[PDB]
Amino acid sequence: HQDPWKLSADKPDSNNYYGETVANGMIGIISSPEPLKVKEVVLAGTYDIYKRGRVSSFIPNYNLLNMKLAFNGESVQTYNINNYKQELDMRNGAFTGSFQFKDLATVTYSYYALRHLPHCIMMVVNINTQKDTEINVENLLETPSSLNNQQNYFQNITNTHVNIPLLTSVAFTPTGRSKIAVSNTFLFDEGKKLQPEILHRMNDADMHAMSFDKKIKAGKTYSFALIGSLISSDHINDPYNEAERLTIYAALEGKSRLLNRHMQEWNSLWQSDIQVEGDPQAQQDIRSMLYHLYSFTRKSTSLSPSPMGLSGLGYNGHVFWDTEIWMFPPMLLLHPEIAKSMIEYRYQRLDAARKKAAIYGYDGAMFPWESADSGAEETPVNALTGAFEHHVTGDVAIAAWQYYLVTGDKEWLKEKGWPILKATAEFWASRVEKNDKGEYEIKNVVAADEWAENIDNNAYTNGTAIRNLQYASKCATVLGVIAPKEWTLIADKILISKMSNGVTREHDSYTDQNIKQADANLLAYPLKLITDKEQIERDLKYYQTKIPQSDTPAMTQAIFSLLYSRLEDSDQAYHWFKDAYQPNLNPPFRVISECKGGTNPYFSTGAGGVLQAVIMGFGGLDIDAAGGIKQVKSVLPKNWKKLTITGIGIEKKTFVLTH
Amino acid sequence: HQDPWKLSADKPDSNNYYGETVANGMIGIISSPEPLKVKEVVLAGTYDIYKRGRVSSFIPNYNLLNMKLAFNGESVQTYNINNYKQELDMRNGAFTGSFQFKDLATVTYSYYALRHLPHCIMMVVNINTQKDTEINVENLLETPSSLNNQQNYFQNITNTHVNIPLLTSVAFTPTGRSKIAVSNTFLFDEGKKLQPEILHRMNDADMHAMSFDKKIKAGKTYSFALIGSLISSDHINDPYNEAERLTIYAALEGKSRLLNRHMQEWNSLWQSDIQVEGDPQAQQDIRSMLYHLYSFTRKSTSLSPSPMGLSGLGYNGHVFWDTEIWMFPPMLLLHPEIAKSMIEYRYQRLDAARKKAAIYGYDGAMFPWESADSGAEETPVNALTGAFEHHVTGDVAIAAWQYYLVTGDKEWLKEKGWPILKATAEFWASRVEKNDKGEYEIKNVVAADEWAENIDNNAYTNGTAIRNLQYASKCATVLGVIAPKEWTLIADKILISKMSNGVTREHDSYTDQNIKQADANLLAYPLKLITDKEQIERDLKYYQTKIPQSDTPAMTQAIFSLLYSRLEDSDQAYHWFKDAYQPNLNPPFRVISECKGGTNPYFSTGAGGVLQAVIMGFGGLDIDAAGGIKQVKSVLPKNWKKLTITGIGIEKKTFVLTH
Amino acid sequence: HQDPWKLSADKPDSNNYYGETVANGMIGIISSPEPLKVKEVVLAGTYDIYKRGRVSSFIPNYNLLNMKLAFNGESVQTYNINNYKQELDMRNGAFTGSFQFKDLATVTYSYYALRHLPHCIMMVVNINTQKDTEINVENLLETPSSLNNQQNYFQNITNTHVNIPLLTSVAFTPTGRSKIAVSNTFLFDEGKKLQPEILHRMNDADMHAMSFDKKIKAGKTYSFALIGSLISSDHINDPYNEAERLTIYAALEGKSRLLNRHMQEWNSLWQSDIQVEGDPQAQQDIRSMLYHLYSFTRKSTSLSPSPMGLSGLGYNGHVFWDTEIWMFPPMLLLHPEIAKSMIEYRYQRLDAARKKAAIYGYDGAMFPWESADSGAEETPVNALTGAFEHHVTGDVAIAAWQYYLVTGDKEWLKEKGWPILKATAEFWASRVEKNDKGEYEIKNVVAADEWAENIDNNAYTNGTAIRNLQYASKCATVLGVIAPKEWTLIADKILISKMSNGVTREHDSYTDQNIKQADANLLAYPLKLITDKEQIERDLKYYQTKIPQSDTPAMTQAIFSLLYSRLEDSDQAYHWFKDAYQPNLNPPFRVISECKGGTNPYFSTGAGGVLQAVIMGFGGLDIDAAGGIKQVKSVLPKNWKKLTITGIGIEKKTFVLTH
Ligand SMILES: OC[C@H]1NC[C@H](O)[C@@H](O)[C@@H]1O
Ligand SMILES: OC[C@H]1NC[C@H](O)[C@@H](O)[C@@H]1O
Ligand SMILES: OC[C@H]1NC[C@H](O)[C@@H](O)[C@@H]1O
Repeated sequence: HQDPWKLSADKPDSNNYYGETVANGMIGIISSPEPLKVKEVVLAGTYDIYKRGRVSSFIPNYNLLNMKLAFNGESVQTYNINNYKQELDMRNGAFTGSFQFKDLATVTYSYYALRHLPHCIMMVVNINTQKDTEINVENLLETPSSLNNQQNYFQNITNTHVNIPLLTSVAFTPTGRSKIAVSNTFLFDEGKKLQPEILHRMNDADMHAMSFDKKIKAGKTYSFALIGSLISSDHINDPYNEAERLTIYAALEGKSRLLNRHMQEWNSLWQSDIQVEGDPQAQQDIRSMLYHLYSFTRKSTSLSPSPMGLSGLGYNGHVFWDTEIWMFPPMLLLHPEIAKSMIEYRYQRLDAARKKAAIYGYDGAMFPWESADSGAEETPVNALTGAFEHHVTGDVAIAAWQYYLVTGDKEWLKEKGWPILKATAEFWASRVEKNDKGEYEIKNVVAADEWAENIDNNAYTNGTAIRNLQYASKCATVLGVIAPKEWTLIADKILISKMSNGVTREHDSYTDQNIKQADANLLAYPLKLITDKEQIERDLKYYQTKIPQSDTPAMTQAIFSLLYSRLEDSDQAYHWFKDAYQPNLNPPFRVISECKGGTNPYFSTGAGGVLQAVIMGFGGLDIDAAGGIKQVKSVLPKNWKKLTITGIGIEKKTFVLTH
Repeated sequence: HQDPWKLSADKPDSNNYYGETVANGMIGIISSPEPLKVKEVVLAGTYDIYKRGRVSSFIPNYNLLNMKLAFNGESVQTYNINNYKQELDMRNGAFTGSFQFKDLATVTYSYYALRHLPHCIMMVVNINTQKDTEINVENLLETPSSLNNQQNYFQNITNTHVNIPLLTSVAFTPTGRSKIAVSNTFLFDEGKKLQPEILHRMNDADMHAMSFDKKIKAGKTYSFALIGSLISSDHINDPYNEAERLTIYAALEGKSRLLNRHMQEWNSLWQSDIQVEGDPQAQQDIRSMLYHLYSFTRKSTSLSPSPMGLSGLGYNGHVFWDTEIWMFPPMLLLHPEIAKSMIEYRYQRLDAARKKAAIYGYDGAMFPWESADSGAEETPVNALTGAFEHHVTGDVAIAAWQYYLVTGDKEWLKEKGWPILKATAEFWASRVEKNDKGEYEIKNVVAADEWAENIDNNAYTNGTAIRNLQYASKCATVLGVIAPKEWTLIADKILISKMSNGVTREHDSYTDQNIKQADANLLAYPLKLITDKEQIERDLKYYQTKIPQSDTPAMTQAIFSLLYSRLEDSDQAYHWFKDAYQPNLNPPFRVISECKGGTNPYFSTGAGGVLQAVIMGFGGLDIDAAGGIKQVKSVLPKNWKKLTITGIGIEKKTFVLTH
Repeated sequence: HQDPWKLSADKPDSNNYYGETVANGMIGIISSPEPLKVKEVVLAGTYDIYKRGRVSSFIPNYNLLNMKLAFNGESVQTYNINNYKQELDMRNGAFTGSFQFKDLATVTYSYYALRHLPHCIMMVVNINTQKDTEINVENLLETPSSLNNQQNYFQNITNTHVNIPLLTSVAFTPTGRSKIAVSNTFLFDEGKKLQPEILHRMNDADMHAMSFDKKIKAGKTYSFALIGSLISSDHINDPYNEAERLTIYAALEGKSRLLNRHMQEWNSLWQSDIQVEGDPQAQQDIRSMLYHLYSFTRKSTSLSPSPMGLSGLGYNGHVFWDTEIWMFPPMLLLHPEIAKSMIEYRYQRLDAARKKAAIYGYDGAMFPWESADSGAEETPVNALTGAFEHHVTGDVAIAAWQYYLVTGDKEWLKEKGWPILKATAEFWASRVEKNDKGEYEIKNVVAADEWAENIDNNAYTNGTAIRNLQYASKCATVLGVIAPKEWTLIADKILISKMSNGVTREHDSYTDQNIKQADANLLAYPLKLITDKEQIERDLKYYQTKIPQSDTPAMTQAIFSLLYSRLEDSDQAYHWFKDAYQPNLNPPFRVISECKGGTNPYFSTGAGGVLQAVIMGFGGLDIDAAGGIKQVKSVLPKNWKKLTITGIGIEKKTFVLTH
């Protein structure tokens, strides 16, 4: 189970199973241990009041692939199959199951969130017989209890050449805020005259189904596909007609064309890859990380990943600095156009940030701690982060400047970067307070160490304000505009203090408290405010043991790894690399939970972190302050013979590292 | 009945009557055979789910002019009047009825969709008595069954000088998507003290009425008017108050001011005119075509005509390439500012085109086959054109470039033309596939010949892609912007094939099939990809026979006419000119149906086609690729002594043609 | 009661009491005569159909400060309190009440609409007992009858450090157009362990309450605060969560930080001030005028004041030319950034003005007589002003040009001023009619003298059209853009006529009618079309006695004052100054009603007028047509020893005047 491209599980154990996800940046499908079922489906961009937090949330959607298969009128179940296996092919996001039913037939089924068609899904089923048998196949559209006011439809779309049977449902999110349409069809190879008649049943309030029978002789392979389109009022004005239209189009494209297009898109994604020689487990793990990031983003959009991407409802689907600081930097280097989507998400919500600033008594743009559809604040009111954790504004500005540094796109800087950088700088200029010594303080925040609440002069926050102001001033110079000279004066005098031992103080109330996650250490990377090697080391020595083993998110150890790599300490770098995700894994596919021993995968934030430890740490790759990508000194784990990183920067460079 | 300015009908035959329309680009009113009634009223820009196609539709609206007239308490009906006549004055869009009631009085009534006031209507009624008589007059607001949740209101708006009685109705389209308000008033000449008291009855769930009596002595003329305002939530935030406000405004402007303004606007429209000497029927017919286009469009808006304009619900009020290719070119030459509205419709829906492209796996902007309020696809799901007829994107780009060529407005090119041209070119670049010989193919479309479904390399479609790409590249050069060099490379290598007989092949599966309408012939005009005269001729010879007499729309013969005019073949040109619309006519006003012997007027697309045959064909007028309007060789029908075309181009030129 | 900074009232008389307002540009709170109650609360930007006019309106909001106080379970009443006093401190918008309960304790309470936090309020309560006693305190959230579908909530927001109890209500405006959320908390000094337990009762459908008891020992002061946040769907997508979030944030900021920020903002506002020596009553009155303007506007927004600011539902909260011509000029001179908000209100509604123009048959932008949320017309239909009072378009243009003149901001001219000026000029170009002598007329308007309805060539209206056209042409020149030369030709020939006595004729039907308010006199100031002193004087002589004593708004005499000051006639200037507001005052705080002896304060329009009489009249300050602020000859009232005006223009100049 250490193929570098495939994750595999034998005989799923439902008592200890955490599904894997396939996704195209719009729809995500999470596996079930049960054959021919899926656990959960999630549509990006669709939010309503639901469960956790009393704020907007992703909504569990139609489990549109659910099928029941019977042989000779005997239902297939986990309990009467054998040789049952599941595999995820990360090369093309194909989830496949396979099993034997008694003495009758082998079943293989593969499903896909099609890469080119954001709202279309497909499952292909093959049955290979060892004896004569008749299958009954049923596709179920059960309206989840998250949705309401459902309607269940069925019709035949025909011409002289086809009969396309459409199983359609339409329903609402809990407050009526979004309308959801799903439309499914079966695709056969045998043509209109010979295809099975499709029956429709509507026996339940919350479920309807289409079904058919097929006699198959011994020694034959019978194939069929299920295509499904899932779309909402958040994506299109008339989701009902659009879903039908999409499934009909996909049906007439046909399995072969769909999968060819799908594969082309995935092949382009994997032109940026990380290859490790001498450690199969590392190789597979890093592939899983890349795969989940690629699955949970989409080029040419305004979508941004939640901390859990499309793996579920984790953190209500909300967007945090988890994007800008954690998932964005690796995507910027490998695929700038994915990064472009992430920052586009922020650019389009600049106006709601302006609104937030005004409501909280400030100038410019104040980005929310948690963001969703509108760009307004979405943090649950019970968390003081919503009101008080303000570094997110600086995080957005850092991302925006980085995007420009890497691409050199001055047109985008003028159209999008500068709006962001200017407004966010204006925020910080209004956020600081000058004291009697002419220093600038940022008081009463929640720190990046979120256990420290309502404290003053948080190191990380104050670091982001410095960068935000500096970068906005540089941006002005690039565009030939005059920037308020206050921005520089403030930046140069924002307080970052040291304790008597010379260690960066986390905040004004800080002595030796345990901390939730990296904060002061973030001034070294990614901010690069602290570049002195002895200072990096002292901060590392002092804080690295301040993060407890339990209930601490995967937003720490990856940075420790990167910083030890930069210091050229292989044993330390490798210790922290492994510690950042290996204690967080869930079976059977080594998905990453938020915390050690956690059970809430997939935490895509953690993946993005570790990916920087690999690319920026072991690879030595770094965003040069004067533009483009550079390489600094680095070390590999002892047991790594070669590290190869492809498709870096706009020149798409390959970096090879050996001992 | 061959006045060059008036269409007239004696004694309307209700068993065989197709009403004429008066319209101001916003409201259309379709005549009834019955006196003092109207058949149908349609409001542009208002769409909701309704009947045909399960998709958005124009909605039958309040027949706000319906009046009942009684003499000595005896209702006027078709059955008790005599000398009944109707006439449409195309000079000012006045529909007039006139009749005699027994021995008592002559009635004349004229109604108008006021040209300056998009939401206001007026009917003027004159009664000339031959004996003493008392009239009872009633104005009815019946809520059509297309609307729901109606409220019926009545009030008196007063000051010391006036009493303006308002009959008001407010209701909803089927799904609640639009709120509709209608407000009517009666205008008298005799002033507040002497005017009839107005009674209000609300006897039915779906109808209320205002009424009055008036004694008139023998030998006197008594005049009154009905003013009506009709508006929706699609046009204004508060339609209820806005309708009342408008009717009060119009009332205090008075009949005389309203008609003077109305006539000024119509006079401006007719400064661009076509005059034919030697054929009264041609003259009247071409006037009707101009009149319908002028009535169904409006300068300084973002409105675009449906194929049936405001003549009714035809094609659900949706916008098709019927605008860009068929109705737009004649309007661009005669009145550029009307063309500007047509393309503005598309510019404002550029975003919904981008959305469609992404949903179907493409870059840039993919315009919908059928468009309505949002700009999203509105083609009924049962018709495969929705998903597969793709030339519409190129049609929109061609229109946009043409607009620039004719006006020379480089500011508009930068602000509106280039956005369109760039996105649409990006679509085609993503739509083509390169083959092993370095040619580019466009596979799996429905052709302009819509009877050819799911075929490859449609001549017309491939023609539009070439033009779209070339024009986008030229546009880039004009604005000094760098365009992807791919656009030219692709354009130059898109496939256009010939069969062994040297005739342009319609598509890759094409041999000798009957075709719905012109396709390959369109490469000659309007695309002008084929300029070789022998090639034009061969394509004409081959395909002209391929269109059946039945169920083929009026989007063919007009092109045949134009192309024979260009070749200087008068007899052929004239045969096809007449064949394009004369077999499609409906009595008593010679309105045009979509197909030969059809019964679904008024097909404004057909009119636009024929108008190009006249202007571009017989007139020889042509949009020069380097800018402005030029004239190429042409011929007139034998029986036409003179053809005069006025107000052409931004220089407003007159073209005179004789044998 | 003539402190120059405080308005004060002893023993409020509920039978003759008009409350004063505290406001921050977003929320207004109007005082009650009763202790620890407020009369009315109004939220800017929230409109729905409600009562007057059948059109959108501000809505009575939660009286969120209402408290009941008891000693030893004996409620505070008028009948058992003594030295009851109220005071408004204009320095910081603090409304304070103070009183004695029997012989046992002194209570003071001060409330604030916090200047930095647009949606937050605070009341601070101090109780000093002279014997041991127990207070019961109750904060009531009664849902006003203006709102519907209310929900009453209560919860505890905690961490180890705090327990923040939230009393929250959510409700809807009459039609469901706006959702309103209010969330209150109590702030204690004594910390989490020792703070009173908070009880919650929900005994009524429309009222719930939080309460607590506290023992206070003899000779001790017990202090607590109430913080309230009031917000709607018009301000934020999720008002319910945002209100809770804001109150939590304010609570953790704490009273002291909030009042510090509050005071900083007020201190900046008062850096522009008017000081009079030798007339305490004048000084206090002019301070009240300034105070009300500062309270009813807000820098860095798109908010514009209604004629009654945030003092209540006066004129349904609608925006009129009352802003551009009456409130805007004094704010432009003193604080340009407040003026910038006023014109931003119009810039953001330019599109709805374009819509209105098209609906009424005109080009460009036609601003509504009455404006609210959308920018569409909101005048009640029963007032002919809505359809016919057209000078508002010119008024908006004049304001826009003035803004540029004073600031010199050419970036804003290009981005915002020119759009407005161009569209509005295009309106007038389409609005005029040329007659036989080559003059231009504007026919069928309601005049600025609104008693003149449906008349032609109103002096004021025609004056605004001249200015609008001239300013748009000048604006074009500044930006190097070509303007239609028709604008100048029209401007130069618009009709302004004189009667035989050489007096400016108000309109074409005008001889000697009484008039509602200044019209022809407005051509002298503000338009400055009439600069000849003898002409000014003759117009003044003829019209000044044409305004009746009764039911004439305060939009006349202040102009008379300014014009007599410009003529150097102190006795006349001073007569008209006092006449403009002194007969309009209401007790106990000298609030200004709309008309003499009126009872509908606070008419902020009137205040703006008088403030121009002071600044532009007595101060001689004037907007120079070539840019910046200048000073012309002027006179002071005899009894004024010195007039000092501070913070004028972008150079923030001080003007000092003596005899
Ligand atoms: O994953 C989202 C969120 N969880 C809590 C963490 O402390 C914070 O750093 C992160 O943004
Ligand atoms: O007129 C609407 C529509 N009808 C069908 C025709 O074939 C097509 O060309 C046209 O666009
Ligand atoms: O104060 C609002 C409105 N009331 C009536 C006045 O006549 C008018 O001039 C003013 O704009």
